Amino acid sequence: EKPVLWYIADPMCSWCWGFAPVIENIRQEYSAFLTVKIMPGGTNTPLLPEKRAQILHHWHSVHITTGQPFTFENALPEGFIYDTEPACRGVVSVSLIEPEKVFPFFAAIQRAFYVGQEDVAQLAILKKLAVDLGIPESRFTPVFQSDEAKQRTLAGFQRVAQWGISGFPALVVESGTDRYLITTGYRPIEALRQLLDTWLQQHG
Repeated sequence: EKPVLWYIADPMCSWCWGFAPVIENIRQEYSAFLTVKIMPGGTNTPLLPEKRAQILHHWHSVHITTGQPFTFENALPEGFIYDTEPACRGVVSVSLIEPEKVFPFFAAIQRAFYVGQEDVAQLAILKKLAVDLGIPESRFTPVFQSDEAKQRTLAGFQRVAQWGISGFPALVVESGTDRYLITTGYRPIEALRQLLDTWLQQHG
């Protein structure tokens, strides 16, 4: 039984998009030794101007630090509601349908949002992304709408809170009864190689 490396992230977190190439490399390099899984971790009021400016500063920081693309022209128009729950639930849904497609689906949402400017809070948008990855709408939509996907998603958020996670993206190794915090924020691949390497050396 391999230890599990939990990627604790939200598709509408900009530093998570900055970190997408890093977690891709980690998955590519460590998947013989760690099972890498996503634990996604809600609103209905318009985004306020001050808050929008903070978010856009984060996007600029991510872009210049990591090179990950953003479409800044007409970004986050007024009236936009920053509801992160449905996209998290879409990811949970794909985990129940085809676990191998979880990381590609998460990335597809991030690109559709940051570059495509698509409202990834909407089912119409999410089901299209699942179709692009070979998941039929007839499998995705019932799962997305189910109480099960809703409750699993919320249970994920609650577990993230219970684990005391204060920054995102975060990485946690869970081995048997034990959990180990690896990182709680974006860091370069070199730093995370060190951290993972030491964890595996000390644990095993």
